Amino acid sequence: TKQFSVPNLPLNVMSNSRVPSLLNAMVVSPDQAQVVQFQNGRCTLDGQMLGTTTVSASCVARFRGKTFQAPDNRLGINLAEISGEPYHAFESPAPLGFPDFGDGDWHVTATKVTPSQLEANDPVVVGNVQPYNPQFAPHLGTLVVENPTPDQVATGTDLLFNITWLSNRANNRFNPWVIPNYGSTLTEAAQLAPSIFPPGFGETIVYFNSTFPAVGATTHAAIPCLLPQEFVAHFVNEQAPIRGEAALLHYIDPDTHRNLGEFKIYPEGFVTCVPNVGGTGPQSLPTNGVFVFVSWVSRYYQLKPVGTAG
Amino acid sequence: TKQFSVPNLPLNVMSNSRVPSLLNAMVVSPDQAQVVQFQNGRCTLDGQMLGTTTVSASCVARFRGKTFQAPDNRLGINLAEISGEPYHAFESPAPLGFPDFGDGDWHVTATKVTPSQLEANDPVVVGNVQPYNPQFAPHLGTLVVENPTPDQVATGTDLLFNITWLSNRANNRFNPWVIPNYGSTLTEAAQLAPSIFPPGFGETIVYFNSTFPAVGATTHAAIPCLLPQEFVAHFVNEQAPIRGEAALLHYIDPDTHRNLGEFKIYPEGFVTCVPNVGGTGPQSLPTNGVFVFVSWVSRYYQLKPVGTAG
Ligand SMILES: [Mg+2]
Ligand SMILES: [Mg+2]
Repeated sequence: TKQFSVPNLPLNVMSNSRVPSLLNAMVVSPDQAQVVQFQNGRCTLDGQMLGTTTVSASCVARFRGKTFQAPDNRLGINLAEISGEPYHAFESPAPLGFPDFGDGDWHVTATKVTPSQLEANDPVVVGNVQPYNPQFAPHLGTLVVENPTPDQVATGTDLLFNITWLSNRANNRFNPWVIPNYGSTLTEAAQLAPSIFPPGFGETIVYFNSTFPAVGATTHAAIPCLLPQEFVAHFVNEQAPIRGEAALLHYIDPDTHRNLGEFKIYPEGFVTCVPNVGGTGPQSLPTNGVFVFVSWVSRYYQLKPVGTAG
Repeated sequence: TKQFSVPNLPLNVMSNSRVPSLLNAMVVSPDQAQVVQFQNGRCTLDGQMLGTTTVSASCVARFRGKTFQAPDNRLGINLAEISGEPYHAFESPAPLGFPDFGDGDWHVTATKVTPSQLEANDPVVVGNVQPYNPQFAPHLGTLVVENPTPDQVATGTDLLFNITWLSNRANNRFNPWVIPNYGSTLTEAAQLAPSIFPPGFGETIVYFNSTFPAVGATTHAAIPCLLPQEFVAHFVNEQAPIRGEAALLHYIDPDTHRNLGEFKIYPEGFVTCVPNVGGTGPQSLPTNGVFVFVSWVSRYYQLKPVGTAG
């Protein structure tokens, strides 16, 4: 009897579910239909998180671990959960909130997190992680920070990492759709979030974009996700049972209360629309509108085209 | 008719409202009754944000601005909203989410956020901000980054700042209770969030702590706030009208479903308890509990003592 709903927050005050950044656009990208299989920002409408998705905004694209010495003054990290609690293999693709970009270097800023180690001195370690590296092994709980500054960190130092920025590999552009390779030890419990395939009825997936310091990107500094983090947090909180084949949303201009566009959000946890032919679809709408639940609908409910025709 | 409620997320998956960090403790601190007047994490039960509080988790203690050249290779920043929207004086204490730590140096890591400036090259600028500096003028929209690296940043470059860590002033310890001096030009619309005075009936204010890289702190690397960010996001979303003098919450083991403690959350937007005398109050309780609304109550409802005797 718990009815379903979405947070009624304006889009442009909601946040990405794959980087800790404000949302400032929504787009569609039908043509370049490469695999859609993000591991963060994944949640069912009844509030089950998938892949590495956490409910915790402050964990999105953060990783934590203890240091050990690797060959050639590389700084090995034994991952734990950001909460500090241990990370064990064979249960999830990677720790909760672990970043899901596989196509470029991560330039990272870490601090120490042990209170005893925080009463004096500089707590910062900086470096970069290469998800294409052979020693990148997040499912089994270990990765390698190339080029650490400082060059020598004591073993067993507890470090919390942020992604300061992302950069392309040499002579490629950084594709933020591409998820990492988590390892080859994939148990059924630890399975990746499934890929999402195009929905039919002339619908196309809607991505919520963020401007983010992603250098040399295929998208010009824009990180897409399928769900605002606030939606994830909302579904996990509400646990509203699924009572239909999809959920029709209206994107409302909040003051004038007029309908700016029709969307469907599917039980698997992704949004779609029908773009007005030959136009940008939802991207031309004001980013200060609000999403409201209208009703459950069937998969074949036909959406009115959204946007202008170019 | 919209009934009041709190997010029913376990405390240790919710986040700080004054730094972007996971919560990992709740404490009381009666005796050292320094003024309680945080500007972030302030929100009424019917969802009116106060001081500099934003709803956007990814804006908590982040600031944005455009560079100009100040004397002696200092880096001046003309503040804007993190969204990019211009910041004007006389309306708010400071931009939304602006950090409210006055008692220590902020060591900051910024990136360029202009997409054209992110097709190539390193986009990082680091430095430190000194709230006690005479050029620290956040209400009027300007501050200075001391010791920038790089030393010369082109004028008018758009930079998004994070606080990597906080450090004490020399010969002092860093008190995270201390809010900045925002300026002298403080109009009525731009008034600070009021300070909170202890509530009577043997009650004391409950603080939600995070471990955070705050070096040399008076609290051993712990940042307190009055409300989890998720609460703020919840009250703003719900807009449930105030229908009593206080709201009684139970803190529930979400397994056993048993009552771990009684709390009141007041309309002005803070939580209290009655510590069992001679103990830490709520600090001994497990941190995986969940808050649930029971009923509105009057101010003189007497809470059962929380915690052990010590
Ligand atoms: Mg899992
Ligand atoms: Mg204001």
